[PDB]
Amino acid sequence: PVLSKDVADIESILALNPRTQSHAALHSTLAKKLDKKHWKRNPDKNCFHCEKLENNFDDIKHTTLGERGALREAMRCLKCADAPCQKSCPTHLDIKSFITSISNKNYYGAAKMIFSDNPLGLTCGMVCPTSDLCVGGCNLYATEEGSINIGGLQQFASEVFKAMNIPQIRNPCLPSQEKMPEAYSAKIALLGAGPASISCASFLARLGYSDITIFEKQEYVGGLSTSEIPQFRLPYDVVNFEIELMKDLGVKIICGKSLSENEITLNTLKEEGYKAAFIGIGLPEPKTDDIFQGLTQDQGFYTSKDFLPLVAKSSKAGMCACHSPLPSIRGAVIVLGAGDTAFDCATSALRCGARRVFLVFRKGFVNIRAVPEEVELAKEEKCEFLPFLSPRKVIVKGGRIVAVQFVRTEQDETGKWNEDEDQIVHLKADVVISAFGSVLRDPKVKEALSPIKFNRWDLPEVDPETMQTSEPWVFAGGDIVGMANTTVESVNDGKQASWYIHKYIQAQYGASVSAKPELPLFYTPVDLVDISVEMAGLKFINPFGLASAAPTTSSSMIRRAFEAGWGFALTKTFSLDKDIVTNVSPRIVRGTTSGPMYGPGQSSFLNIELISEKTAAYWCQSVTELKADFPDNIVIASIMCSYNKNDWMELSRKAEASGADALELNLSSPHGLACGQDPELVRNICRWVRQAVQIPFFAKLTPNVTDIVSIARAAKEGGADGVTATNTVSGLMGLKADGTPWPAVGAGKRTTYGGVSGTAIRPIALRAVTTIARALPGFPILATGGIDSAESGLQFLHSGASVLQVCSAVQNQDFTVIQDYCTGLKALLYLKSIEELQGWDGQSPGTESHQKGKPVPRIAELMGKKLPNFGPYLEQRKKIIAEEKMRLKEQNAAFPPLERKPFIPKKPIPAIKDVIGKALQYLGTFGELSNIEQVVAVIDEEMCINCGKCYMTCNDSGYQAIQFDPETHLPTVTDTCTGCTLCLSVCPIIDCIRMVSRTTPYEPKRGLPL
Amino acid sequence: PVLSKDVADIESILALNPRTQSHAALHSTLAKKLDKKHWKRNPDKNCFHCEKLENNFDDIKHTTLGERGALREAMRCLKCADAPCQKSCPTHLDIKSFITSISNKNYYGAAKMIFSDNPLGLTCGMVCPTSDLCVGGCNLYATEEGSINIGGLQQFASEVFKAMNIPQIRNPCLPSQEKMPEAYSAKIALLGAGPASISCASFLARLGYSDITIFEKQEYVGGLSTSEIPQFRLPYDVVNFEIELMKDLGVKIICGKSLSENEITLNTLKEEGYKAAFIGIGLPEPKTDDIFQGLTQDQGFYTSKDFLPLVAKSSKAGMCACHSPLPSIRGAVIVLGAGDTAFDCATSALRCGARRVFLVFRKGFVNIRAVPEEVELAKEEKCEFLPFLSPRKVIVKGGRIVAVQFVRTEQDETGKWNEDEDQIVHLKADVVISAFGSVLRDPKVKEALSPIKFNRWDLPEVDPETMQTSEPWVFAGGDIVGMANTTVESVNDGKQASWYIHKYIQAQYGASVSAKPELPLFYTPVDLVDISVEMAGLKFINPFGLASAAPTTSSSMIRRAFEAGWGFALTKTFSLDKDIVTNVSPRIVRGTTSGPMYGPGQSSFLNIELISEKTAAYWCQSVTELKADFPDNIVIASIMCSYNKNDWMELSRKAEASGADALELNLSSPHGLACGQDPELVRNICRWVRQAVQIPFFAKLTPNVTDIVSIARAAKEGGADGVTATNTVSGLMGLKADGTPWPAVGAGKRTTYGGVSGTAIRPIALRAVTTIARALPGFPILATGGIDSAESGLQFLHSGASVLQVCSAVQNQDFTVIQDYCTGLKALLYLKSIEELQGWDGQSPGTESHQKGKPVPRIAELMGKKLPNFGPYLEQRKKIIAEEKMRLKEQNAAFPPLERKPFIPKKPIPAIKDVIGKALQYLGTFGELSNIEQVVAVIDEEMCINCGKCYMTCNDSGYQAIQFDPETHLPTVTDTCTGCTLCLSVCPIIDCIRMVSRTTPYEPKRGLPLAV
Ligand SMILES: Cc1c[nH]c(=O)[nH]c1=O
Ligand code: SF4
Ligand code: SF4
Repeated sequence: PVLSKDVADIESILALNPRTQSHAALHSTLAKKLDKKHWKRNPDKNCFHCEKLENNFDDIKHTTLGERGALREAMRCLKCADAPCQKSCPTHLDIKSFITSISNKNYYGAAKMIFSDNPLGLTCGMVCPTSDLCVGGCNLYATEEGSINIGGLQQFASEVFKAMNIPQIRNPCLPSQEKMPEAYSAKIALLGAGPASISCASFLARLGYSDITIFEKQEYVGGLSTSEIPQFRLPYDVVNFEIELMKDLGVKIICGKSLSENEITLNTLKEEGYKAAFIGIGLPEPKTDDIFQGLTQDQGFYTSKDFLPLVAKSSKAGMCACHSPLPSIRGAVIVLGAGDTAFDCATSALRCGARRVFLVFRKGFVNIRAVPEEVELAKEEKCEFLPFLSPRKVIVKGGRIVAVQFVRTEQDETGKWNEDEDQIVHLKADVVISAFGSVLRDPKVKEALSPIKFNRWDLPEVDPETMQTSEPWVFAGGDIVGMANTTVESVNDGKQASWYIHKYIQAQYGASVSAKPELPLFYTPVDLVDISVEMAGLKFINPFGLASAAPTTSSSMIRRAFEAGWGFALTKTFSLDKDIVTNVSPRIVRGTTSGPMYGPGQSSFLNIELISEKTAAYWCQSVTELKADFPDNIVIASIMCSYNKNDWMELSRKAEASGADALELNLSSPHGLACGQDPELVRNICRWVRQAVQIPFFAKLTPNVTDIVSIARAAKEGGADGVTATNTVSGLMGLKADGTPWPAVGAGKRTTYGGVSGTAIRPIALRAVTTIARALPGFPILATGGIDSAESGLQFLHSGASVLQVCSAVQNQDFTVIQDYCTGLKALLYLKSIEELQGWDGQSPGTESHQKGKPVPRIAELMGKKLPNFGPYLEQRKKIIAEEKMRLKEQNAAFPPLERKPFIPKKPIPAIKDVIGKALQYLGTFGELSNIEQVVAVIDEEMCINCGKCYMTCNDSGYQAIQFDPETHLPTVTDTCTGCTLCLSVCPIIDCIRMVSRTTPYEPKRGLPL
Repeated sequence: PVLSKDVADIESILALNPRTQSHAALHSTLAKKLDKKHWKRNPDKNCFHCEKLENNFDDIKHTTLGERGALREAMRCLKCADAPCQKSCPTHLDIKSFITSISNKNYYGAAKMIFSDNPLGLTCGMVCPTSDLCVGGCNLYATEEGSINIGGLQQFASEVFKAMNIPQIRNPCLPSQEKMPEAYSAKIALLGAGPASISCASFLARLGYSDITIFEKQEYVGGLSTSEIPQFRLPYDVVNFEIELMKDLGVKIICGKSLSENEITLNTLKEEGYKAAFIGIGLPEPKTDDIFQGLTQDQGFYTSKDFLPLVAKSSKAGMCACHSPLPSIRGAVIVLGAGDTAFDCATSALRCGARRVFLVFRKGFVNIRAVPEEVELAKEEKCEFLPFLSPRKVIVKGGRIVAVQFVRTEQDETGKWNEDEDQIVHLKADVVISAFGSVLRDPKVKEALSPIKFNRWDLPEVDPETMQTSEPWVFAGGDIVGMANTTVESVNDGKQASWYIHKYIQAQYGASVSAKPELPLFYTPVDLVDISVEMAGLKFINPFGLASAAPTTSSSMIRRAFEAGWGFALTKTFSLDKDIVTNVSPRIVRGTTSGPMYGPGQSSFLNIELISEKTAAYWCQSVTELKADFPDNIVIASIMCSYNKNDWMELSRKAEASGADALELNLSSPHGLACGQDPELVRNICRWVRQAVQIPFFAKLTPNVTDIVSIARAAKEGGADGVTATNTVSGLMGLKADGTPWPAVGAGKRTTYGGVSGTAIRPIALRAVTTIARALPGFPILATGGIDSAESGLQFLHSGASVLQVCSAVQNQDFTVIQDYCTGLKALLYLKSIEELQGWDGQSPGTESHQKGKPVPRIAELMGKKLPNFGPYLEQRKKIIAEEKMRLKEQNAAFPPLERKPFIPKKPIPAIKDVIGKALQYLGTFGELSNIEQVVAVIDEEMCINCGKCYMTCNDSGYQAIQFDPETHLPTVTDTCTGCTLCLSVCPIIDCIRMVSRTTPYEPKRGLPLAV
């Protein structure tokens, strides 16, 4: 047969494989119109009717992210200095830091940083109107691809943290409860269990107050987050999670207790001995219109205050166990108002079975004050919008509303809004919902706030800096104060109040507080994990250090690095005065190793830098100063001489006399040209230094060697106490199209070979560390080469390194990445002790079936029926889903536990010393690998996005083993798979393709039998 | 002094540098409300009134891309098989291939593929309502980050090609014009110079027809693209560009000639010997309403057909011989209708000075015709929308409009639309613009189409597959046929018609055509550039070939690669039968070298794969079959033995006997551990093979050696005819958090050291090629290691290699990348002959000041004033720009553009042999680098997006040399800069930072004085 031709059945599998075209393609406009419908993914501008949404409370947020999407978006963020997104966030979240943690896979560190400044971090990630807050300030707005999805990232890290089931702990910087001053046992009352009080109580408990009680009028907690924000934007279990974290600090909540005249008043709290009160009761009553007087729910009239709590009670499992069914709202629905409460009423009405929804507002579209992302949800669900209409009469016939009569409104040219009595609209409707906003009007409630001063709007007056009312022991915040519009601003109000309540209370007990406000951070048992390590007789407080590189150009930067938390630092390599060098410029350039991607996260750098231009005297004095001021931070002096015994002994003695904890010998000196490339040269250098000094020293090995183990062995034979693996990889980063290099020095555009650093050399450095650790068990290794996160650092520890040197990751960012690395490592260690989470990969949950970060409903009639998410298949999916939601109307939904129990560590948290070298057991020669335990690829069709990359890779780089369906664009791996794993490697969807154990007989294809 | 302590002035420059916090931050809600306005970038939802737009015709497209953004978005595209975006494109653009070209920086290749299927490719990139076309089918809709911006990428690549000023050429496959059959001289008439006829005429010219004339009624060309689509969505210079490309093919345009009775008719056309006619006149008349009868423009009434041409003549230089100012549209404007014409009327009325615009339509929001992107332009410019209103009466007082009276509409229970005579609106207005659509009404024009049949819709009937009317010689397409709603569908109508006009004409001359339509592609002189190369006596038709690797697992795969265009291929390395191997699985994994980015563009792979599992008999028979069928494609047999003279001589002789053009010796065999790591072993292996075979052979070198030049030298000394540099780099690609590796093999989850391939190892391979080329001048080198584009291929050729082997870029994609590589290399070479383009870097234009890929205005009052693009500074920028637009109305603004004259090569096009090794002159030792020719960084404040990364990097990795302003977030480089170049290397904006010569003395910072 013709071996080099595909037989017919492979020709058939290859039918959809890309081919070179030699001609333009002919397809009539009519045929194209018909075919368009088959592939359509997005809304059709020509479908006018609502999708069926009755009883469908699935998440409709455009911002929700899965891990794949969050990692992409977090790597996109520029992680800006003095970031305007944080300036534009009411709780001042350090967005740069938490997004850096997500990009580094440290979801715990991101959550800790979110919740440190916002105790409702998850709620706010889901609901913040970010376009009017943090995202409206984002610098990447100035790029075509646009601002960062900050809320979605916040939601994602916070959801992973919620899944970790880790409790909040008492501020570990506090003395124990019995040694707290009496002031902290002051009885504190908060009124209302909404965002403002939850935040205030949280921060007060962080400060150490131990007698905090929130009194809540209703039988549910969470305020509007629970009672009115729809489940399809804010799942109730988020609210319950955040309140659980609060209760970990000891805050008490008492339901069914009202601030009201014959119940709780400021006076009775005072006589009962309460020392401070926070008023966070919001705006409890609807804004009304006299034309609706006497209308009842039975006739079809609701305020938002009637309607949204009814829908919440039906759709939130355990919010209020008592449920009526979804209100019977079939028919045309009129929603009055253009604030964001109106838009939630409209989309909720659709879930009650509304036939059509009209939002009617009395001004124009330009005057809508709802945030665009709220408006877009009602728009895409095909609500109708009627501007310039003010209601006048509700027509009732047969006990039911049948119509509303409006008059047209208009502006003149003084901005006056007029009502034109001769211009009317008679709009038929079965249900009317007024969403004119909320007010405080209950006389018995206001009476209970006596004698605090109220303003013009009958709201309590506060000092906007302190949140104090006219009574110095009574504070107020959130909606009740009429400043905040949002959850995050209400949270911030309680935060702001908490510091001045603390000041007020301490003053009352005769104590002062800091003039600079100091609210504590958020803490969990993860933060107690010990990440110190001992190596070569040295104690490192954590295993992360600055490599000898641009970030250690000056000793003043090492100082700032130690202040930021770095465990150790190398000096820039320095030499004797006779060997002083002079740098050229340009000399450090971005890598081309991952294509024309600019900005954050460069995959490599190339440098043609030399050793330090600063003198040995500068560095030796600097080491003495640094060791004097930072005795617990390890300082390693990096030094270089030529192949000269007196020089190496002189310089190493000088660095030792300066107080360096250890030395690092830079073996890049030219004497095959480098000393580090010759085992005899390295051994001799190491013996010279070993004779000269008593302190530990480490040989820094170059990777540009045939056998790096032979260099490490020679260092160890010469008396080195360990090795640093590795320096940069020799390379040429690239050429412009005219042939000139980059970096190019001088008018001559000259260059020389540089060293490549960063994540592109990580595989080379990992291989070096592992080969050395296996060949020389127990020999200390300092790892360097592409370390940029706690989890990549843990790879090097697992590979045999004891400490972790960093350069490029700081060049890509700044010194504060150390806080990410330390919290990330603590979390990775803590999680190794949790039985319930062993299916995770470090901080990453097991990947569930998902599309656009939202889980695929587990319905029998969707599973395996070959329905991709486009065209007529997508309309069939929607119908199936819609039918299951109708069918679910009739059945009991379970309750979550009254409140969850955290996962308990089942062994002591591993120390760094427990993880070093643990991966070496899996390494071996090729002959130690089983060639009979083979795998094949299998594709989860529910996660596939139909791109055919697996198919193209298997076709032109594999075994032509995948069928790609010409109608559904769904791939199927067949029995000719050889498990090469290329299709998984190129698939855009994490864990859509999985390698599973091959169940069928596996025969190597020999082409022609031997 | 305390050396390790910042002095007060550095502490000051570091004031905004990030620091670890130990406490939560206290900021009042009121203080936050106040500060939010200082940083605000996007629109403020509390603003009910947007800046003056009078006389502002700057581009408002949200999809426009500069090079930085285009490269990022083109890299995001999955470049899908059988792609649904292409299915959803009416012209069937090969979107996968043109976006692949952009991502590889091959903008010529992208434009060629675009214009091959769509002669109005730049117009369409600008105006296609993609959410209802290609982008509506995009698979990345299923991701949170969403669908690809296909139209912007199409626009970007087409704009670059436009800037190259390269002409279209006559289809180079055709015989010379004198040898063309007489049928191709048939007189062809096209009526109307819009998208439909321009397309049809272009494709007919590609087919070889030499006598094509477009008769256009007006004194301007381009149809609605020119007369109505606003300049702030479609610049007229795009239309002029596409028509000049068509004129390159010899198509003739005659303006001021109408299809109409007593002028051009089908009868007069027939009588004058025209053999085919294409009707592309569009819908020339407005759809009218009786309530507007007698209303004239000076009372304030316009149809869209009156108003939009007025704005266009007044905003498009070069359109029209007469210049004119904008219409005087002051006061409140009512636009009637909700198709996209209405939305262009709304936004255009704002450019004319309207105080207020009302879009009033007779159905609801759910019924708006317009694509959402068109609607959003009006919405964001603060137009008001009034639904459910039907006009009933215009109120005229004092001889002009003062109001329009509407009645409310509603849809009855079934679905029919009623009018509520008693529910009225009296809406004050000064100007009314009806946008009810367009029709063909003129009886003089209809009568000139006698006797073709018309349908119910009063429009010419056509076979929708052929575009033929009832008259066999008359075709029609575009708006006139009533199917197309868009520019791209009208272009497609003309493209569809052109094949069947060709069939009809040929048959009239007694000739047949293929039953399979074969429209030619789009060609320029770039396509004639020769990219062949001779090396070691072998002739390569192009320098790109498949490395010995997974893409050459099977010889059937090589066959398909040669069919796709690949110049050469390696067999997977094979051996004698005694040495047969068996692979494990998993064995090839994605790289972690650039982070958790999945899908296209993996920066590396790692493999633990062995040599081929297929027998030497399979491979030798396959080489014979491949060389029999593909004699012009070079086939190199890659072979491996242990260190054994008889084995190497036997295996190389067997491969020679099978007809391999050459051999490649795989030196990975363990005898360091591998043969290729020892010069003496390599020299002996090459000696053995040289004694065994007469064909050329190449030693494949490993980069995992201290000194690769010594191995290369040993191979040369042993008799090798060249070297392949390099194989994969030894590595481990990483572990899971529980410590298990990936790949993980068997129950024990075991692994071994693997080989790293792909762009991550390109610096290593480039070093090896350059260092061998300098040590061994003229010794042939085959490069492998991260080659994934003509641009990167050219780097290796400049570095001394003659041919270019590829693996990982095909693993990342498929075999068709060869077409991108060849057109890319042709364009790179061609552009070296063009003096006018000396300042480009290859295919990249010199970067100019832009924000969001839109050029920043050149206004003295803006530049140097430290106005960044946010907060109150942005507001001041908008007021300055708006005041400058008022001044361009009130001054001498009118000069049509310089008409294009294509750049002419002013030196020979370099051949491959001319560029090989040209970079080597710039390489040397560090001691050859000047230390007086120092540089400093300087920042272009107009391109800065205020992220402060330059500042952070200089602070914590540099010399604390950048001031970062706390109010404007603008950076300034001070004189302490050392030119290290890190700030440029991390800046997200291409060429915002540039390194320039030091003007002041360069003093090395030494910390303490030297002392002796
Ligand atoms: C001195 C020196 C400069 N640059 C590097 O990458 N490594 C070194 O050791
Ligand atoms: S021509 Fe239009 S529809 Fe086709 S790919 Fe380009 S933008 Fe999309
Ligand atoms: S890195 Fe670039 S964009 Fe960012 S502040 Fe510096 S110059 Fe501006």
